[PDB]
Amino acid sequence: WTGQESLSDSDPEMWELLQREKDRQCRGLELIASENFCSRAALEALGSCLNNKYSEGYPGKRYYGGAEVVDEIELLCQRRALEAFDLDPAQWGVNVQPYSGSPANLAVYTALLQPHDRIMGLDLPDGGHLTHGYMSDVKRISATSIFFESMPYKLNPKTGLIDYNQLALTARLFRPRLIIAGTSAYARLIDYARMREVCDEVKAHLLADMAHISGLVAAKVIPSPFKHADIVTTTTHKTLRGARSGLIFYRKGVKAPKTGREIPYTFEDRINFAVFPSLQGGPHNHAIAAVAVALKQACTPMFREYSLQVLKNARAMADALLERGYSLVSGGTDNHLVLVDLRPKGLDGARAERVLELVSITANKNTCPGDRSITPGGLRLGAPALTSRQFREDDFRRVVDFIDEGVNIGLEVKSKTAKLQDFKSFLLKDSETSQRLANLRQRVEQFARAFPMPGFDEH
Amino acid sequence: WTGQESLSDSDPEMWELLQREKDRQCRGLELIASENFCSRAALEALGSCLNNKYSEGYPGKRYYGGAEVVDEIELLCQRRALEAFDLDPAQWGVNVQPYSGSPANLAVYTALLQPHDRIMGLDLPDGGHLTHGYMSDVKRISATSIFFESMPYKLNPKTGLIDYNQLALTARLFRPRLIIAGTSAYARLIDYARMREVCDEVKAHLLADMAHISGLVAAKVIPSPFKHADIVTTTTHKTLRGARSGLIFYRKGVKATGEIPYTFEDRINFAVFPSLQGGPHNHAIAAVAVALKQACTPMFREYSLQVLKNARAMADALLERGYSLVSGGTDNHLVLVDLRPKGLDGARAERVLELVSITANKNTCPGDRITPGGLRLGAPALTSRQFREDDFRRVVDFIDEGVNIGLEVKSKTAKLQDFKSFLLKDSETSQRLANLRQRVEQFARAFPMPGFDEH
Amino acid sequence: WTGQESLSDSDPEMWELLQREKDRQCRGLELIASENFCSRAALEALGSCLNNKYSEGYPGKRYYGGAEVVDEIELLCQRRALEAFDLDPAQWGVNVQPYSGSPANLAVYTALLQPHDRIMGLDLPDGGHLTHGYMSDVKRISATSIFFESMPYKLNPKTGLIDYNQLALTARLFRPRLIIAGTSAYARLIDYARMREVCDEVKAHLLADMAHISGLVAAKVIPSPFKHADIVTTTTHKTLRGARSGLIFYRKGVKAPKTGREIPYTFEDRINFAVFPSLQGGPHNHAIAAVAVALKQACTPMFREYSLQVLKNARAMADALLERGYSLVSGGTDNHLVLVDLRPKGLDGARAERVLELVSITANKNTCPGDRSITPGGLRLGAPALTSRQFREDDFRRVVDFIDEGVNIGLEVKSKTAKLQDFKSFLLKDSETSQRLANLRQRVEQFARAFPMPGFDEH
Amino acid sequence: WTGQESLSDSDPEMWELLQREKDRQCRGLELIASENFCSRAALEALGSCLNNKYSEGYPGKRYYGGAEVVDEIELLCQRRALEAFDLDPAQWGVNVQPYSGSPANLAVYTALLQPHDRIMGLDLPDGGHLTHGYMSDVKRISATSIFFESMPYKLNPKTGLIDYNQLALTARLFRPRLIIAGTSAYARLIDYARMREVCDEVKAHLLADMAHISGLVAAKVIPSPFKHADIVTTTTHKTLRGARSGLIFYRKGVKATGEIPYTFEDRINFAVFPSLQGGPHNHAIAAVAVALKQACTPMFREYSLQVLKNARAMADALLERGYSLVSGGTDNHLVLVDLRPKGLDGARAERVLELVSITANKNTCPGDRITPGGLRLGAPALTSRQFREDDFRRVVDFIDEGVNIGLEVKSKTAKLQDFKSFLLKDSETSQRLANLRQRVEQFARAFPMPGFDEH
Ligand SMILES: Nc1nc2ccn(CCCCc3ccc(C(=O)O)c(F)c3)c2c(=O)[nH]1
Ligand SMILES: Nc1nc2ccn(CCCCc3ccc(C(=O)O)c(F)c3)c2c(=O)[nH]1
Ligand SMILES: Cc1ncc(COP(=O)(O)O)c(CNCC(=O)O)c1O
Ligand SMILES: Cc1ncc(COP(=O)(O)O)c(CNCC(=O)O)c1O
Ligand SMILES: Cc1ncc(COP(=O)(O)O)c(CNCC(=O)O)c1O
Ligand SMILES: Cc1ncc(COP(=O)(O)O)c(CNCC(=O)O)c1O
Repeated sequence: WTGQESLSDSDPEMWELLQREKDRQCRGLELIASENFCSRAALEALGSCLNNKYSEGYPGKRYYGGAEVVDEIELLCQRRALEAFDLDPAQWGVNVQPYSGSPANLAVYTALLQPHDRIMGLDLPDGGHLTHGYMSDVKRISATSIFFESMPYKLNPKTGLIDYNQLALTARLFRPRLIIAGTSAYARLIDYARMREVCDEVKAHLLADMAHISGLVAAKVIPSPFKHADIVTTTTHKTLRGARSGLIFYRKGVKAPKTGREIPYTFEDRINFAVFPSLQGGPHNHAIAAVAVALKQACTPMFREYSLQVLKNARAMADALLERGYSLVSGGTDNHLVLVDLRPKGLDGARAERVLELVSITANKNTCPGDRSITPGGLRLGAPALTSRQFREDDFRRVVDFIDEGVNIGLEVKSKTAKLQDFKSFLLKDSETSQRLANLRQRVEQFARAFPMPGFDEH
Repeated sequence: WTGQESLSDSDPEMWELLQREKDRQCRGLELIASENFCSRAALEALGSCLNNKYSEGYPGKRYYGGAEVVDEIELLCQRRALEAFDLDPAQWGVNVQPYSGSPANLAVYTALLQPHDRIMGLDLPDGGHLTHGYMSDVKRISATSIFFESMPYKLNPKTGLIDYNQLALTARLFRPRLIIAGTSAYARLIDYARMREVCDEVKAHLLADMAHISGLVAAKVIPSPFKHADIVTTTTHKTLRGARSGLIFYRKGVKATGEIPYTFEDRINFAVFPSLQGGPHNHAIAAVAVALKQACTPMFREYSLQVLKNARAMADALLERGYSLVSGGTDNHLVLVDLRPKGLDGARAERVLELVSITANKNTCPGDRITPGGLRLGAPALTSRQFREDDFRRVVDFIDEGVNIGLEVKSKTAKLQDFKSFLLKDSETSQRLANLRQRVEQFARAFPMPGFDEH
Repeated sequence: WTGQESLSDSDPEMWELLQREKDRQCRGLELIASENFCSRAALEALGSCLNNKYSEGYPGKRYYGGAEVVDEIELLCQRRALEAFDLDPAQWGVNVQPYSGSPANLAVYTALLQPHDRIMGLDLPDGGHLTHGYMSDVKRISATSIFFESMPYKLNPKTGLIDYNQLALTARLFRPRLIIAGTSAYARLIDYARMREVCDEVKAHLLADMAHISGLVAAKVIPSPFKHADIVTTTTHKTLRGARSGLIFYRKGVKAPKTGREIPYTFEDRINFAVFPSLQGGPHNHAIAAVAVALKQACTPMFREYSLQVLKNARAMADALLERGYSLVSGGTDNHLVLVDLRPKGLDGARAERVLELVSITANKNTCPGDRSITPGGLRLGAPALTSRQFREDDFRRVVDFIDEGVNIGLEVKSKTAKLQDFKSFLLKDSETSQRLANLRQRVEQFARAFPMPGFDEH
Repeated sequence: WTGQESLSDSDPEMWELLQREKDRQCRGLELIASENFCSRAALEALGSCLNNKYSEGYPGKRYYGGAEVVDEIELLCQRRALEAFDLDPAQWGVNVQPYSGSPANLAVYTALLQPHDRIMGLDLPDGGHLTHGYMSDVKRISATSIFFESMPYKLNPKTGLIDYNQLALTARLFRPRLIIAGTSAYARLIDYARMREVCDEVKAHLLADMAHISGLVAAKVIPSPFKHADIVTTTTHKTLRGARSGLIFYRKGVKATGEIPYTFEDRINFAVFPSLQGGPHNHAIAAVAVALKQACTPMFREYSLQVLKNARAMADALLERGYSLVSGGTDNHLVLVDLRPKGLDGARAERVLELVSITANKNTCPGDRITPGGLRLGAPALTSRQFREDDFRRVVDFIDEGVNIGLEVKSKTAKLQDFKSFLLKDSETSQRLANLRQRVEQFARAFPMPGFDEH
């Protein structure tokens, strides 16, 4: 035994699963707005010897020795991160050690806030993420709501865009220490200048979690939150199309004074201390390297053309079913995802997702503003995944037809069934649907296989 | 742009940095006790298309859809995790989603304890890890000391072993809700039975963090903490020789008028997600599953047996050459060397050994508060390169030459950065270290290296 | 030395101060809404041998011995408390050990809530009290806001009455565990049925702090909060006209169930444990006795006539200066105090209070809804103090004339000065005012001395 | 209705209850160590018109108006408070607004510590007070254990004294921010210097809670904790013989490149008001000021001297009659009697002594966890009734008869409530206790009683 044996020779039971997952990725259509297909150059670094190196600390200030090479890789990842988002290395710094998106936000809270300090984020059913501070009415769900006190800001159930009105008044009542301007299911843009002026009034930190729109900000397509926020966290996958990791961007340098006083930003040393030694242990240098590869790809003109494509098909998604029997919350989209309101078409979110999944269309249910209730009303459909397969507008309008067909299968089964347990049932029971779904899935798998796919060929 | 371009073509700047680290690992003597060389089979899974799948939730209980095979992969990782440690699936469950060892420990605290509940682990300078609750006398350092109240227990400096007596004394006063049994720098076997009795007396959960000794535990070469702990966490690298990830083993079934069940499973799984983490790193979960099957093989038992032999051979070689060992020797994978009787501190030795491609780390000795005067040396990394007992005896020879080089420089320097700069500016000390480094690399390059050939 | 020597014989320096304070009490007019003049029967018990007894615990469940007599005094205080507010001793219990009003509320929070649990109270500048959870924008002021997380509910700056609208929406955002329906500077009534229905929606405890309107609820004049709240705290002075102490009323017995289930209230054992042994030590049995005396006086027809008088002069206060050059927030009063808005008369709160004090009219500045800012706009004027001196409507309309004269002295000095340091200055500097105030104070002291005064004659 | 009616006329039900307690105090032997008989002069101030004045704030810094003389009264109480303890007004300030001793301690924690900061006091069964942080093994009992994290230090059971060594050992591990020096049941003098060194080492505030010994400290008959503590709290009753209220003494001026000042004054005063309390009990503040001037007199020094003599006379009388004393004897105002060697527990003795008008309280002995087997007896209450050494020797005689009555009943009963009921139902034990009670009351009534005659 040497450890250099191939995976296909040593673990065939596993190797069959990697290929089965790779096949299904190429089999169907990925419409989850948070998913994407990583490049072979990044995964080549992800599965490298950099997994073997323990490099606790930071470049130049390690605790072990022998970090000569990983120090240059971390510094290059930092330079490529500041370059990808057009940041002066004197006005901004970046921490590339967060294991994923969730640890990145928890590190920002630990660095700048005390336990049980106040936090305001967009609620989870209103398009927010768990790590933005989510409690139900029974249990504290996210750990961000256990170690800190979180009050959600909602948004106008008629506008579809976040209620910067109600956020302003309640920020003066709740008196938060930090407000998160980030979204997980929101098809429009964020007024970060509005978010900064409410934060400056109640004196709260404005943290931007551009996790979903990271690649779009990098390609300078949509307005960048770095002009208004002081701290920016993000995912390294999603639109950035990299390995699973996180990044914490923080403002650095002099912020502002009598006739003689320099008043510097204090984010850097606190943020870096929260990541290590407070929260995380040994960095995942293989992930940091894979992120640096994906960040370099984000500085290229290819990535701007890819980013400019995720919107035009997001609009093509919005136009294709607005010109069908569907309405969209907020009234379309200005980013990468569409929030199709299946309520005015007599459908629910849990209904369509199970149907679309069985025909190899991966989606997820979303709670639209006028949804009520487990059976939400709306679906979450994204662009960046198929756009990385060289999908164009005509290709996305055809998927909408594949979706519309799947919806009208569910809408036909729903009127022939009752509850959700009977609906998700009859999707696999009724023989009239047992091969109507198979006939569809057949047409859907052949349409999807013909497109290219980033990464390795067989895994 | 297809996204299928190779790394050497697409990003030549990063491809070379990859190969530079590969050469550094192949040419150096990796003695960091927490480092190992992951197999190529696992790395193939680590850098696969499983990075692309968002599967928030658990097998069968996924929030989204399309996780058909990812559910099979995570379930396979769990089955191999319990098999690797001879665990009854009816008495033990495992969470395979912790991003690393530090998240695994934070998930256990968030699941079982309320904020500011009390935690007891071995003090960091005494051999405990950061995530076992560590505060300095000036600052709360570990987040385990911010969200929870930690009080450390200490070694008996006379013997270098854990002071199980003083732990029992202070646990009755501190009344902790959870006590951590697990070390980062400890050459001896933890008395898990004694820890269990202390936890039973003060009504505390016993958490075993076997991150450093997990591979040894899986190979049944040292006593298993599963026979005494309710919760067991571990890293998946180190002696398990896998990708970087975490595991949380917990008790299941009935604990003990009349059926008091265990209440760990769903609290632990809820703390991992949705409380603390987001999407699981399915590529890491798969690479861990590949490593876990390797841990069930007879090959891994003989390797773990060799790790113990190599550590003792390294320990015996140091003793015969006039070195002091904390706690007198070792019973696991690492060796704690006390360099104070030889005349050099761990800081100076760590820098000298690093410049000759020998990677160790300074280690606090019982007594010092002070610059560290010890050194922690591990066997599992080089043992994966087919090192044997005679090879580690030769490693101690290279270490002994490095110590005396640092000894002669200390006599020619005052402050520590005068010492560090003297190893670079001074022309002799430069070439004297260049000859030792070359002899070290020629000796290390000859041994095989797990993983890919080029990166 | 025996300890039985008189105070006038053993401590003449002190004895002179007791008489000086007694003289000034009879000298001037007490218009502080929270103050009152205690009866001689209560103070006789307040300065008794009951100060010597340590009786930690509760009747029947003491920790020491020899509590045979104080147990009957505590039980009688409990019976007289439930009788004074017409409570079924099966539906309500009372804890008579709170040292004062502030400890009473802190005990309720400790009993029912966890540290950093959420609390909603009326803000201090909006008429609330400190113990209702008051933070500034720099420091956490009240300890209730340090050990618990408090978000204030404000009230319509045009209505004058608490904004049950904004309280309802923010209670669904803040998700509090307990909401306090109590006031310190609020001239109108509280819709406790509105307060209960918002508490039932967000599932929060409704605590009523009737500290200011305790005597009015006891005399069954104004609506009682005990019909809507589960926990009621109060002061034993203020309108109850007793010694300084506090009381915690809690609901007791079965609250509600399948076909067989009794679901009891759990307030009693928690509330009693928070008072002792959690927060307080040895009870002040001399205060408990003095409270029981004052509570028995509250069950009498005399107290209803006294209570019915505190409002008619509160209205007479409201009418007298509404029919002068003054406006009142909320538009008058329905309880015992008036909140005179001195803004539309060109006056401030800090201006009039210092002027009225120097002529022996004790008042306090209050922040009216349209006040801005240290120099608030409005004054807090109460009835129960002088009403206990057998004051009637014609007597209160004359004080308003004494007030109006004092205001027009300040309004004349304010136009002759500038800031507050110069205003409070020229009140004692200008000789035209140095005896205009002395001539007034002379007429004010003779008008006030002629009225009776509860308590001892000389101290 | 004028409000000037007497209590005997207005409320005859309460007036009689007042006189019933007065007779119980005059006829009983008050041995509760924390009880004293307040003078009539102070009670006149306690039940005065100062109950009517709301003066939220501090002298000169009042939020309202009309506190002209109340400011003079509070300032006079402060001047007498520092004079009573020989304190330089430039080095010490005092807050006279704490409603009692428990609020005084909570105000110190709220002022100096953040929520969940760490507190160390002597354990309750070992002689510490509730407000020094007390949790059982099942529940946080004291609010000082809810808003802050308390860990107790313990007596050395071999000697009955505070284990200053183990306190130093556990303070280094627990790292408390404030350590409390002060007891409720402790017959010996606290080593405030040793407490100070432990606090200086772990960077903790030393809080001295002298509630039980304040009168002795004021009379300079025992060492003053002000020579070693930064914060000193006390009740105003007990040995100070005043009304029920609290005091917080704190350091002022300069504490120690170059003028590091003390930072207690405004933090302490802010915690009292507006943080914790509302309107001060000016009637209590005045009654306290009357008592504080009494504490500065030569009369109070001779009374405090007699308190020590009476406690030793009580202690010696118990020893000669075959009783055991925790820590061998006493150096202050109380005596801790161990009744386990005699064959009776404190619970049974406390009930028997109560039925014969002898008021003591059961007290845990070092070792027991168990029903208490000891008894705490205090001297300051009866010493205020002009009791002398021979009178306390007679008190021990009455106690000795009560113990043997309880001993014979224990031999005729099984459970504890069988014992308690036997003292009431059984006709002999009833009349045997009636004869002792009558002899106790005839002996006690003869001594003078401070306060009013009738109430
Ligand atoms: N025994 C043991 N050894 C090692 C070697 C690496 N690590 C974790 C990395 C050390 C980080 C650190 C160490 C000490 C301090 C301090 O402030 O003194 C600190 F602020 C941060 C450990 C460990 O956690 N424990
Ligand atoms: N040494 C000392 N003696 C006395 C005598 C009275 N008090 C305070 C009243 C005791 C309340 C108490 C005591 C014990 C427990 C327990 O749970 O064991 C409890 F839940 C409540 C004290 C004191 O605080 N300390
Ligand atoms: C016992 C123990 N537990 C948890 C962790 C955290 O695991 P990650 O670093 O993978 O998060 C470590 C890291 N090991 C520290 C060392 O090198 O000694 C550890 O040694
Ligand atoms: C806005 C946002 N922020 C943070 C995270 C956390 O990232 P990790 O799960 O990699 O830790 C997510 C994941 N969101 C998943 C989804 O929307 O489907 C996210 O959408
Ligand atoms: C040392 C000490 N500190 C504070 C307090 C609290 O004081 P109040 O009870 O006045 O709040 C007490 C009460 N004494 C308890 C006993 O009888 O032993 C005490 O003994
Ligand atoms: C509504 C209310 N509640 C509680 C308290 C506290 O009571 P003590 O101060 O007796 O603890 C006050 C005192 N309020 C004083 C004022 O309004 O002037 C109050 O007005």
